[PDB]
Amino acid sequence: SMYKVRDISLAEWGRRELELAENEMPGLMELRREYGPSKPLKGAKIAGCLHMTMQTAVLIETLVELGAEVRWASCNIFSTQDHAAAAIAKRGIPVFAWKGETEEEYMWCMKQTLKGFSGDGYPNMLLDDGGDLTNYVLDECELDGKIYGVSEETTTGVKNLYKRLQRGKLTIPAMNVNDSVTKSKFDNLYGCRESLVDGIKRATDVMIAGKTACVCGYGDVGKGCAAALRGFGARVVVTEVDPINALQAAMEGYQVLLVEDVVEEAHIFVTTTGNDDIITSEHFPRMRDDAIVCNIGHFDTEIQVAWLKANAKERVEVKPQVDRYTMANGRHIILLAEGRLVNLGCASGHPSFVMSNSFCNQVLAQIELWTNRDTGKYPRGAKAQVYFLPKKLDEKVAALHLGKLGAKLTKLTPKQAEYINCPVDGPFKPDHYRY
Amino acid sequence: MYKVRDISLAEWGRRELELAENEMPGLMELRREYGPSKPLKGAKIAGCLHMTMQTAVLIETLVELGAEVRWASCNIFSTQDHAAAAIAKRGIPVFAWKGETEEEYMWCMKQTLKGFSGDGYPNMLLDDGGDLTNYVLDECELDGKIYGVSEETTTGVKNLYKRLQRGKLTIPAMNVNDSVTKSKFDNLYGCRESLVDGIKRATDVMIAGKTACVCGYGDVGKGCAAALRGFGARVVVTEVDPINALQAAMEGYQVLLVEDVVEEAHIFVTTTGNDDIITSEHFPRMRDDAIVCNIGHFDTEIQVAWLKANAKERVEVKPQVDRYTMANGRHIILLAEGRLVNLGCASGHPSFVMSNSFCNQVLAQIELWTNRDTGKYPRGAKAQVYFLPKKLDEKVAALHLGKLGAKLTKLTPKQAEYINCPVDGPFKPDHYRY
Amino acid sequence: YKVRDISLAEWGRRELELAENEMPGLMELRREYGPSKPLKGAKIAGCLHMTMQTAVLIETLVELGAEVRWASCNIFSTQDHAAAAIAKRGIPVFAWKGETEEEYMWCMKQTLKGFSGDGYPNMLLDDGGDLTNYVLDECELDGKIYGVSEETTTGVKNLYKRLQRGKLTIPAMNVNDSVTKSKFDNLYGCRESLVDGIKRATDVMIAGKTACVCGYGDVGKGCAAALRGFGARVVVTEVDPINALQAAMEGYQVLLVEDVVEEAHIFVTTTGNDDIITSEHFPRMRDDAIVCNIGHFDTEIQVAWLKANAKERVEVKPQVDRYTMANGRHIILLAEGRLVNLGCASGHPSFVMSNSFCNQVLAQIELWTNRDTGKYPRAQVYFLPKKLDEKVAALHLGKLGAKLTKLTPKQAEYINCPVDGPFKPDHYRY
Amino acid sequence: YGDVGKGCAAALRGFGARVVVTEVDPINALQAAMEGYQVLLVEDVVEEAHIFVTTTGNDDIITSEHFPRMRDDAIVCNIGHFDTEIQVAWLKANAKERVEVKPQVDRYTMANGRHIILLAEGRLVNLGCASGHPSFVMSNSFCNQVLAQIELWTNRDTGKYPRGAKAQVYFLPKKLDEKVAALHLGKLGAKLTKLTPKQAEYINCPVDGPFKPDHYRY
Ligand SMILES: NC(=O)c1ccc[n+]([C@@H]2O[C@H](COP(=O)([O-])OP(=O)(O)OC[C@H]3O[C@@H](n4cnc5c(N)ncnc54)[C@H](O)[C@@H]3O)[C@@H](O)[C@H]2O)c1
Ligand SMILES: NC(=O)c1ccc[n+]([C@@H]2O[C@H](COP(=O)([O-])OP(=O)(O)OC[C@H]3O[C@@H](n4cnc5c(N)ncnc54)[C@H](O)[C@@H]3O)[C@@H](O)[C@H]2O)c1
Ligand SMILES: NC(=O)c1ccc[n+]([C@@H]2O[C@H](COP(=O)([O-])OP(=O)(O)OC[C@H]3O[C@@H](n4cnc5c(N)ncnc54)[C@H](O)[C@@H]3O)[C@@H](O)[C@H]2O)c1
Ligand SMILES: NC(=O)c1ccc[n+]([C@@H]2O[C@H](COP(=O)([O-])OP(=O)(O)OC[C@H]3O[C@@H](n4cnc5c(N)ncnc54)[C@H](O)[C@@H]3O)[C@@H](O)[C@H]2O)c1
Repeated sequence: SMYKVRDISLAEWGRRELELAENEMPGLMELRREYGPSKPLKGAKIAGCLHMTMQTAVLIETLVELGAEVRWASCNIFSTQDHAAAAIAKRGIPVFAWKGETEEEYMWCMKQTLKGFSGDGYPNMLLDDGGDLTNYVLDECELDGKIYGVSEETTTGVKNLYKRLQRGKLTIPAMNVNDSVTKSKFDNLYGCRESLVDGIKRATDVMIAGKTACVCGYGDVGKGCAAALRGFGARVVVTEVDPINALQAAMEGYQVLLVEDVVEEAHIFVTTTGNDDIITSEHFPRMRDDAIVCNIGHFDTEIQVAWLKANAKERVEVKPQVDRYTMANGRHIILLAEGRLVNLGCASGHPSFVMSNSFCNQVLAQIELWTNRDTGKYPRGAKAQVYFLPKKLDEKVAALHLGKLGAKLTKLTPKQAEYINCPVDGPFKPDHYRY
Repeated sequence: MYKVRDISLAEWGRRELELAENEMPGLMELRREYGPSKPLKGAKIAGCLHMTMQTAVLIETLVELGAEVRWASCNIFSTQDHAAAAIAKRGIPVFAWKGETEEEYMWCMKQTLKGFSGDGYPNMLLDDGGDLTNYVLDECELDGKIYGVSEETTTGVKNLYKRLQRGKLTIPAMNVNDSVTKSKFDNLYGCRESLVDGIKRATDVMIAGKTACVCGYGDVGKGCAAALRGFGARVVVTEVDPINALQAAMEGYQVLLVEDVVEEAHIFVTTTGNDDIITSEHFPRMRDDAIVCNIGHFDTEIQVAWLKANAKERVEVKPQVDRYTMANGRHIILLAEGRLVNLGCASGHPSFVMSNSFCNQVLAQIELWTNRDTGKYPRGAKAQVYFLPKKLDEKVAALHLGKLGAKLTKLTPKQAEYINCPVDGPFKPDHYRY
Repeated sequence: YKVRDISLAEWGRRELELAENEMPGLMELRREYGPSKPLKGAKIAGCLHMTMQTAVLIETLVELGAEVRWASCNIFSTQDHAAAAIAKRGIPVFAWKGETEEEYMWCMKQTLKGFSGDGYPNMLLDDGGDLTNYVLDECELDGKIYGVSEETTTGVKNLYKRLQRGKLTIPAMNVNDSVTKSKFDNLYGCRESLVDGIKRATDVMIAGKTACVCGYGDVGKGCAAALRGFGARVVVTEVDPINALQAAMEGYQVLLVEDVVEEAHIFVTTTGNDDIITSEHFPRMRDDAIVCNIGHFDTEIQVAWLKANAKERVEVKPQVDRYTMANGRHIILLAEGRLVNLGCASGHPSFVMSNSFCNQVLAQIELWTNRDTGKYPRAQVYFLPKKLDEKVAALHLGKLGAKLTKLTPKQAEYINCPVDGPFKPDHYRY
Repeated sequence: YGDVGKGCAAALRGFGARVVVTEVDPINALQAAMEGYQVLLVEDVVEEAHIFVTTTGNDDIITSEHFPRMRDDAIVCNIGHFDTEIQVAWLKANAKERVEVKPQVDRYTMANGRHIILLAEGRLVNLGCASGHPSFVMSNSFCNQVLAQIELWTNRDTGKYPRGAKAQVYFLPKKLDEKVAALHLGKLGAKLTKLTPKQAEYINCPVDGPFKPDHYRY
């Protein structure tokens, strides 16, 4: 079993869309030109677990152009774009992904990426979005000194890396790609500002203008989500546990309250926290009729979906990933993607341009970890650690995306560079800079 | 013992000081929390920071905490004379007036370095821009007499890192600008309100419909662009950092070079903390009655000397608003002689956001002073720059939520373990950018 | 394995019982580190004179958990009962007294295969640099070596030449330049083992003779001292004015080989350099002049020329060749120019070799334990930390009954070190 | 048993003294043992030793614990830079009689009735009771001093030897160290061998030096 996708006949359609996506990903395409001839990932055997979308297809073929062997699976049961998976599969890249996996199928798909490489069959690098692959490899398979690095995409996965580290259970160097400035401050923020509403609208065609929306969390994701809804004329309320994030939201003109303060009136609920049990059994029974409930954090357990399913009197699939529940009170709740990431589960995830930032960081992480396997710069012992990309490379990634937009950079004079204490070519900011 | 423009302005200052205190919940809460235990007893603070109504609340907070204090402004045009008068009337030594000469500015500063109790020297510095710090460390001897400095602004903190790296930092420095509750609030939201306030009090120009060039897209330029854009200006941004550049572009601003818009822009605002942004290359190309202003810490972002030397006419329209006639016949309106326009032409940032900044200053001074005999903040060659702990940054934010009616959700123990923090915080890892 | 005679295992086991009692330091590392096994995982390729002293080193490494494969780093330095004992114990050894140049080469290549896994070594332990040269220039081990520890001045000289040339890929710990090696082994070791080699070889009287010692480094200092201790009049040659002033200040004439070549009864070369005793010297020497080398390689003496141009050569006994020159006079060459202490005797005594080999154990531990700490990137040359230098010395005081004064806190503060040291600054020369 | 102790021990032994040595450093102590000296604690020999020589550069080496145990007419002296290696203040305060035998020789009578001879009141005995080091060895020392002054003074507006915060301690370059030795070989008739180009290459140095790497201990 070398690939498993919904329908291989979708491959041509995928390949048409891949042309458009490549044009929208100038940074990834430029890394292909800059690094392809020198093949920095020759010998790398990368098992990837990341939403199998058109964007991830451009990433995958970039890794392969740089020399890597790659086997791939999605990190969510509803995020695969079947035509993208098909396009990769038809090219001969092993991909085990389809939209609408069972949890059992999900695990089978992941397992498929950890065997079947050349010469011994074992991966030697992981590329992970959410930590599921990392955990399975480190806890359940064996690969115990065979892995030279992991690059982690998302906030929840990065939190899990730091928990693993602190528990003394990180045995491979980890590159924290989420917290590249060109990742967290663009993907998490601007990607969600576009993709949340796309998810909601494709699922429900609900009017946002005039509605009351409750956005749980005001990190980078909730900042973008709040911005998106407000832009269409929703009245957005925000919940938070961090007083700094809470004060930001208030200074931007959002009411900051508890879920319970708005639960009876809000038309739309969006969870963005990366935490569990945000929308619970205490809330669902108080919601107004046809309240839309969705999640954009990494895991569905932000919402008590199992509770809803067990306690609803009726459930109607309106269309795939749109379920309308009738509660005992007679009113309805619309749950999107069974509480899975709504932008990917109900729409297409973030657009290609912002994913080019994220994936340039992933490519640069993989190069950094692989090309340094034998230098001890990123140890695999019990001393294994989490690392960030150097600021110089973060700046490179941003600069790769300015041209498409027509944005022109001023050049510091030597006198100016001296005065602000940086090189003429950067980095331009101290390491603690928050942008 | 003090020197201010007019002591009869004291009563007016004290009226407005009531309003300001009420807008500064966090500072007033620090007064209540720390006042009885007098954590700054024995502290002798020389302050160099814009002598505004907001700074008056800071100063009296430091005094309520047990500090002796002597104060000067860190800009020749930023003093609010009724604020200075209210402080001076209470017997706090202040040497500050709006419209100082550079010579007077230096005399004011020097007055803060003498005249304390018993021996008469300061033992702590509180600076905004680094001018006091440089003067003390390079030009005085107060050598070994100073236990700390807390620094307010990006330009001053940059200079601290330069000194540190030159091996010329000999006192512990608290980087207050780079507290999250400072840089992401004062620099951003304070400028978002006070930039346009400055421009409007100076000129009454309509913002709507104009083309504005915002030079720099840091915390200050983000706020400034946001402000102009909210009133209907078409904002263009310049930057040297590709990350900042991409943020501006993703927010819907054109990112270009000064040269690309110099002929058409109605308003230029420099926000860089760098020099020679608006130059001799530019002024001769500007449209008639282009407004030129700076909100960065020092006026040398704009070549004002060149402007003055090369203009054919200069008319003071009203104080801090000068209209220059160039050889080409057209006019440039320069605000505050290129000094910080929010403070020079208006009142600076509003009290509420300054309460964040100045809570950080008070907690920084407490931290340095109470720890003087502990070795935690070494003086001498091993002197470093420090940030306030995240727990304190979060405390500052929390102090300001109630005024606004913002309510915080409380994590359950389960949730707290899951996100790898304590129920009471800190809630974010040290590298978090907010 | 490959040794001369495995039935000499019994005799070697008996001497190793005496060697063990003379090496308190190595036996004390065996007790301290054996329980925790800090070289577990370690796959040591070894290239160091296969003596009784190295046998106690090899068994320490294996007690510490390491797998080990060994070859001697000189053709005539092996002690055949030493190799026979290690070979019986199950340790793979390829070493006999009197290897040809072909055979010497084969033995080294044996140590780079036959580990577990596709078991290529992950560590090197070197004396002279030859193994380091072979692995780096000619083997494939490119991704596989975490370090090399280098025992001698000549081998270390190469490591610095490589680092300089941008060709050092594996981290190197300079063991020779530990104080407890260079100022002990090189010095006191040679002070006893040089005359041992000469006398076992020739039975010649030292007292009354004129001896030319060429070079006055740590080895030259020791040899001159030894010869002088027996009533030789020693003259010294040097290219370094500092070393020359030291020899002059100790009572020795410093001159050129040519100034004494016609009258010297004994020539010793200690330089680590080539062509010290050459075709221009040999025909000038007095009858039965004894010529030998105690430097790493034999090419301090032009032995090929000697062999090419002698009228007669006679083997008095193994490693003692008596040449008759064109002039009718004779030259007695020892060990064919090979290290004379190891070639004609047993090398340095155990007690001093315990200082050196402790350094080698703590160097291997340091390199290998930090093999996933990123402290020695796979590339620089390093020193053992002075703390461990002092430890080595401290381990050897007890056997001699030496007692160490303990610093008070006042005293340690006053001389600017911890009560338990390091006691000297990093540049101290002892 | 540093450089001073090494010399002092070699001198005493050279005249037929049995020399015992004290040390706090295991390396220096082992050097002393391997040169044939007993290494023991001052307490181990305080009652039997005829001569006590202080060479540590450390204070409180010979103390109130030692003085009252010393044999009759035990000679006590110091050659390290400061006299406080010996508790002379104590000796003076607790002795029952002091006689100047001659300048820089004080004979003290202890409460036990036995005598202590102290040299130069504990000051550097070589300079205090004699003329210090001979000229020839001081020529080495003082050549480095002249070279040092030239290095620092001539390069004063250079930044090679930074002022203030970043001031640091330096050694003379090894080339100059060699120069000084070379200047003293002639008087002694010491002849130096000249490396050939191949020899210098093989050893990895210049023909004219420096000949050793900077870590070399000679
Ligand atoms: N769907 C996507 O395309 C996508 C993209 C980026 C990130 N993510 C995921 O989205 C989530 C959010 O990421 P982020 O970068 O914004 O994280 P973040 O840490 O910046 O922000 C989350 C916020 O939630 C707050 N919070 C935690 N528990 C809360 C609770 N009980 N109630 C209210 N607020 C609470 C925190 O204080 C924080 O400010 C993560 O799970 C991340 O992996 C998803
Ligand atoms: N007026 C006020 O009330 C007030 C308030 C806060 C800060 N400040 C001051 O304002 C200034 C800016 O502070 P900040 O926090 O935004 O700093 P910042 O470092 O965050 O941003 C300044 C930006 O200018 C950019 N830049 C530098 N040189 C440039 C040039 N030649 N052309 C275009 N862009 C350039 C940098 O890349 C950077 O992003 C500083 O001088 C600071 O001390 C003033
Ligand atoms: N046989 C043994 O058991 C044993 C033990 C230790 C070291 N060694 C070896 O002995 C040799 C010397 O070691 P070391 O520690 O004394 O080295 P070292 O560098 O301290 O001493 C060598 C000396 O020879 C001098 N020299 C170089 N070329 C010369 C020339 N052509 N004429 C006169 N003098 C010259 C140098 O100035 C130097 O002082 C090295 O090859 C080392 O590997 C052998
Ligand atoms: N008198 C002279 O003409 C002259 C000449 C040279 C040096 N000196 C002085 O001699 C002193 C020593 O110089 P050096 O070059 O030998 O120093 P050094 O560091 O080489 O030797 C001092 C030794 O004393 C040891 N030591 C420290 N405390 C000890 C203790 N309480 N008991 C026993 N040993 C102890 C140290 O471990 C060290 O090895 C210094 O004060 C120096 O200034 C004087």
